[PDB]
Amino acid sequence: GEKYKVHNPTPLIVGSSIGGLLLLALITAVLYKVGFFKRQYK
Repeated sequence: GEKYKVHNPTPLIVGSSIGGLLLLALITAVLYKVGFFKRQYK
């Protein structure tokens, strides 16, 4: 609509945005397992 001609990609931002949740959730789970979030020193 507006100078929305950046094309406010529906495919790239929505598709990319998911990748953020892709990487984030996956990384967080790995860290938990290795006990990283188990935070040392108890």
